[PDB]
Amino acid sequence: TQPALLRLSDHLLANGVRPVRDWRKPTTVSIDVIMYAILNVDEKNQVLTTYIWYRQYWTDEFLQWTPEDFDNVTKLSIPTDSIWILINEFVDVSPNIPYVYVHHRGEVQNYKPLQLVTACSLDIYNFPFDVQNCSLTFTSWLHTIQDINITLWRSPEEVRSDKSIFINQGEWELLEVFPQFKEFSIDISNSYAEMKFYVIIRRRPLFYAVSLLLPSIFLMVVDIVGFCLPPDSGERVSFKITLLLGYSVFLIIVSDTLPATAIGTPLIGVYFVVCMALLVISLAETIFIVRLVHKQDLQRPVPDWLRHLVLDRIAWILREVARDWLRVGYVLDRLLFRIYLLAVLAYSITLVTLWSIWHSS
Amino acid sequence: LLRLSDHLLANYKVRPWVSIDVIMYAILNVDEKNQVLTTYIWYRQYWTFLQWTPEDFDNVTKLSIPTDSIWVPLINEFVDVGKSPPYVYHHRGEVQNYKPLQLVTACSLDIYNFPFDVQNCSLTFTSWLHTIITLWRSPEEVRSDKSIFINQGEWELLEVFPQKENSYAEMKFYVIIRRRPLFYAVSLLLPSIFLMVVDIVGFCLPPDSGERVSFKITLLLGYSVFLIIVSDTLPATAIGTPLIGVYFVVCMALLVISLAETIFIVRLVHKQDLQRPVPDWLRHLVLDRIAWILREVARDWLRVGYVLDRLLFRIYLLAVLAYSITLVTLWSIWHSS
Amino acid sequence: QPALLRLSDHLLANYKKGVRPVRDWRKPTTVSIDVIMYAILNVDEKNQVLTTYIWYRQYWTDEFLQWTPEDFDNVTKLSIPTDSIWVPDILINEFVDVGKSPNIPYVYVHHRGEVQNYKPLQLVTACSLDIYNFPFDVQNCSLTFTSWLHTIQDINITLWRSPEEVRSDKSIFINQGEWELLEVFPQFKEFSIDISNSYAEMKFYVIIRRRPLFYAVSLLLPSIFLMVVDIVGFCLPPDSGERVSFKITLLLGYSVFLIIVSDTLPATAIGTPLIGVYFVVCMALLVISLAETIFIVRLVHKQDLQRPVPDWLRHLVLDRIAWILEVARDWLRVGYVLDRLLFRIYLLAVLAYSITLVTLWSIWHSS
Amino acid sequence: TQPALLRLSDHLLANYKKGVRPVRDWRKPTTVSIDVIMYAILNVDEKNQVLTTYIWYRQYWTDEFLQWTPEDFDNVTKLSIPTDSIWVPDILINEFVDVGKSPNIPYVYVHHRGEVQNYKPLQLVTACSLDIYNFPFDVQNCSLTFTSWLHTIQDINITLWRSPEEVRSDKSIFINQGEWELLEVFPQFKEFSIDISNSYAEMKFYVIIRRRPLFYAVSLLLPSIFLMVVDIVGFCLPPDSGERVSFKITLLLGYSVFLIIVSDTLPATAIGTPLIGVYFVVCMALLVISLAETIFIVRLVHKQDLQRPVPDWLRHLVLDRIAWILEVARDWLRVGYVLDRLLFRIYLLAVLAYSITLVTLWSIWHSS
Repeated sequence: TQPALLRLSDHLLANGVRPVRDWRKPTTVSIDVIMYAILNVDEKNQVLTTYIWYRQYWTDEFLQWTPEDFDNVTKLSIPTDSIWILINEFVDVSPNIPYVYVHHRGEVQNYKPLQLVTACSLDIYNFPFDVQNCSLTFTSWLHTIQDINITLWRSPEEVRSDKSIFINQGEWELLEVFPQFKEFSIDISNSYAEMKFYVIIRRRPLFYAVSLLLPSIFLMVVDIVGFCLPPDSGERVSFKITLLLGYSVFLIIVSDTLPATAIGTPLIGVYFVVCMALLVISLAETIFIVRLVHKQDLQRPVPDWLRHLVLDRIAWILREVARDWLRVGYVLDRLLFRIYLLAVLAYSITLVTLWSIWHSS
Repeated sequence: LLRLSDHLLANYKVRPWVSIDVIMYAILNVDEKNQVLTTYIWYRQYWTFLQWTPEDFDNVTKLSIPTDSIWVPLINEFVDVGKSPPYVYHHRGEVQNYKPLQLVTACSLDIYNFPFDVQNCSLTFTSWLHTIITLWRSPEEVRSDKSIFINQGEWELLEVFPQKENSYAEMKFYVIIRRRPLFYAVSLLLPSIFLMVVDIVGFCLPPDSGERVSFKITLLLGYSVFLIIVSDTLPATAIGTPLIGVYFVVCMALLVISLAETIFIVRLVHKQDLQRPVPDWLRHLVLDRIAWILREVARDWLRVGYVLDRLLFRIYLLAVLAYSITLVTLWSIWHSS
Repeated sequence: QPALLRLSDHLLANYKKGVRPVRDWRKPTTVSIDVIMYAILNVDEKNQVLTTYIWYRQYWTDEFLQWTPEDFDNVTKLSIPTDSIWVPDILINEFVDVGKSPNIPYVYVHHRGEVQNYKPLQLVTACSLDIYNFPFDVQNCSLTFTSWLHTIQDINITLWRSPEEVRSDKSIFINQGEWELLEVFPQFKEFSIDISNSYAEMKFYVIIRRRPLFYAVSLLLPSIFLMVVDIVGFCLPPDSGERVSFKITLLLGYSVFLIIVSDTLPATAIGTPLIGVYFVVCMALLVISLAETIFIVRLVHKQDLQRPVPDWLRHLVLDRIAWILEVARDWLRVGYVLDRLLFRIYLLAVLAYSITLVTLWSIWHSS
Repeated sequence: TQPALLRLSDHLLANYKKGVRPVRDWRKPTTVSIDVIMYAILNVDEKNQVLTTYIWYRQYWTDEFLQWTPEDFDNVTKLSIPTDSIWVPDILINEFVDVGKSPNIPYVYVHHRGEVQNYKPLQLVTACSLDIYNFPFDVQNCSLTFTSWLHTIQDINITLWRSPEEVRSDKSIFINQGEWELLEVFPQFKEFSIDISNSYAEMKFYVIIRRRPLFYAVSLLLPSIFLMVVDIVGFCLPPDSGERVSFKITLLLGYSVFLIIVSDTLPATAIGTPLIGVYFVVCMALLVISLAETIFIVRLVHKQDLQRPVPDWLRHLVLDRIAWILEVARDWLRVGYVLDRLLFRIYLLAVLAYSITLVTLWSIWHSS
């Protein structure tokens, strides 16, 4: 019921407040963090939900004992009976541990694990080849440096490569938990201490590559291969109609899929719009030709406005309608094909650039 | 230190016969069905009997005490706290209390001109038990901005104006927040724009043909999937607000009317035989409407179909113009607030 | 000291919880309940849970608290923390989650003994949700308040109001959701677990409807219009030609539409909604009809591949066409026969869909 | 004083001590009978490996400290006592994550002869071993275990309040119409010993539950069959080198929309499930290969005027494929047709394998 260790605990507990003989000396706190999993990242809310193994320890004075005191006991499990660090970016919160382990020499240590929902400045410009940088911090306000001096438990090298127990499952890959030490000072109690934890994470783009990038790349290739092969007037109109109708719904779904923030929508989100702006236009133009070749009405609006434009266009690029209007349609078709090639080339360059940025870091 | 603690515990006891500062860290999701605004708050309380001899303790000039030791100065318009996260913190007392408060505060919402909604909420702080609070910093500093804020969610913190009086004195904060339209510039506005551009393009197709009937029905299906998709994203499923419900009505109903007209004309062209004569009142109506817009009977039926199609096209162009003007005006109002 | 504090100090100093507040333990402690529905927050058919909001209201007569008001400044109402007063153990059987907890730990007591407890509950009530009629559902959930430990002889539950009054009470309910409250019909029962032990149970059946307008314009209008345009695809487009592309476009649009609706239609273990049977029967026809028209093409302009065209097949098609009413010409004729058969099947399917919709709406409206 | 039950409660609680076992003589075990009735199975999180349930836990035992003759106290026999004032077994659930959002009933029932009952709803969130391999035709043998926190067998002995067959066939209150069907609750009494003199008796129930594939008949089965059937329709006329490119690309976008839609709906894991991992990779892969083949064949046919002729090895492959599957531009057309037929045969094999896998899984899931 009450063995020797229980008697020792009673002795040490019967008799808050800093556990320091002298207030002049500071109460250094050793801190450490282990990243278990990145549960979720909400770009809409700009928050990050993750699992943190929170390692903490510091030395006291009123809890020191010796093994000879009671049955050679050096380790004790003391409940946190109102005994004597916070996160600035905490927004909402875990198998809480009620009993903390203490050593005979006065050291208190714990490894409380907890879910943590922090506030991050998520930049979604790159997508799905995304790479974030979250900076959950540790610091106290009234417990300034003179009172609490926050220091690392372990040297930065071994904590910045703390992949020992990372689950490495889900959507995100941790890369680095780089710690940093800096002092924040306002015009009151100028000696606050801050410990920064820049948890660098990264996205896994395989799912989005085969559901966002592949369909759009293949749609662009199909659009391009739909130019040279079908005649300027004929079954091309139905080809473009089917492509446009399919891409409209695909784009509705993608819009519902792409994450969006205040900074701006992803960079690929500009090539989804362009790749549609060149469908509609394309469709429109071919329809006009189909309705202005087999069906005739009026004539070309003066050379100054139509013939001159097409003449200059071909110059710097390289039965009154037959061979008189089909030429205009052909030149317009070639121009739109050139625009399509430029658009797909730019899309591929941005894809490779985003992938390189994601892979390098 | 312990001697100081015992000295103060013996000295101190019950009232010993206040300045408030509030900072909004981040505005969380705003619930329309609950009429409640959820936010993260940092709260600072200041108030000048707790005395100790300085020389004996080397003039500490500062101290940390358990929370349940000194008398402390609650929220009124709230339904929950949110499990928010105390070593109460001078040389002659004047203890102060810092704490991350958070808030789930009842508020009034308009949401009439979504996504350009701009909302205001009132946060009234007042004493609970003691009858008849002041600023800690100048009003301009509080209203200007918060040194800490995410400022990247769909809700932007625009203004916090501070300000009234069993009698109590109350501190009122008018917090004006402003929704960010750019959040919906790819999930709500781009689909609406291009689903109308596609329909405009489809109007160019010849009437009374399989091409256009299939085009229109597939566009109706696309509108339906778009509505299903944005029902959940919106705070209210098809809010019915102007620019959201009115757009869907004026566009889907017009597409349905056009599809019905196309189906009717297709049937009347298919039956190439004796057919019900074109009504005389319809004849005059089309004869004057064509001006207002500017086998033997098969051509007449095709002509009436074409003129009705052009009337529908003009109506839909008018609807697109109205939508564009509404969007421009609402964006200007939002940018002028 | 204020009179309230003086009264409460002595009224609760010797007050013991646990003990039923009755002088004669033989008599029961009638606990009258009342539930006012406030908002049907959600109805999840996947987990079979109705997330609702109610204003629970308990009244019982405590024999230990009655006091003379004359000696306490004519005070008749006293507020006491709930934890500091015996409360009945009445619990909801269907309860599987408490959700939000607008805790208010205080209860008013009259000088005669009667207690005035009430609190708001955001319940997650386990319920049997039948979605057969989606979107015209009519759910009939139940909330049974019963005493887990105390028997009927110990606690008897009744209504604070008349059953008719509770049934028609809809003032507090907010009609700003997807479900429209019809009634909260109360009933009483004596649950017999054995020969001797019996419990008092009060079942409030909450009957609610759907608002099918959103699904009547998002799920039932596109499908009906697709049925109608697919039918009219038989009119101007003949058995060959521009019908192939018409059907291809219809099919490719309907495939995505069906992916989305299947993702949208609620699904329960017992069975999918009846409407969801005329979507398959629609798609199952398109694939057939398309597969039909294509065939005719490859047997008119590509007639080199001579099919067996058995004599019994010709007799069968002749009999079928009779009942209804170069081999290129013969292939065209048999294609016309098959097209007429498919048109009749399409008409029957659309008639059945329309009759199903109108009878579902009639059932929903009459309820 | 006058209230009989008040006097009885005061008498019983005057001497009662909550810190000691209610045994008149030390050195004798106390039998803590247990009963578990299973209510709805709220959730099964496979990516967290947790099972969230709702149980009507019941404890029974004998407290020989609460002995009192009914005659001496006005023929009273039933009483209720606050839980905090009485000793209650510290039965704990291992493989247990968290608990809450349940109605805390604070009363414990007591009879004249001393027996005590304690009823307790519990929304247990317990760690399990969820395999989710053959989703949606899936069975989970989750487990609950009740142990004595700090009491050996010599003090507390765990036992069932009813016959094991009665507990196994207990589905009187289960909310059946949900996704999960509770096959059985099989109890088992085991002994976990850290020492000969330090042994704890444990009672573990095996909750064997199985998914309902009809739940995903519309979400997964119907789309996954309609898309396959539409693709097989496409493999016919439209013929290769024609309007098949638009058909195939729109079908690929439909597949991608399906994948996006079911990514969130499906309670699956990045580890994956063969029925969903495969037969969604073998469908999109075949669609992409057929789309590329159609693009290449149609481009070559339309452009023509290719300086490079049909390679000899290509002719050999055509010869070595044609016998079993069944002008330069015409030769390219023939090669395209042969490749199209090969892809069609592979797609027919893929759909046949999909059907066989579904039937096999439904058989292993045992018929209704």
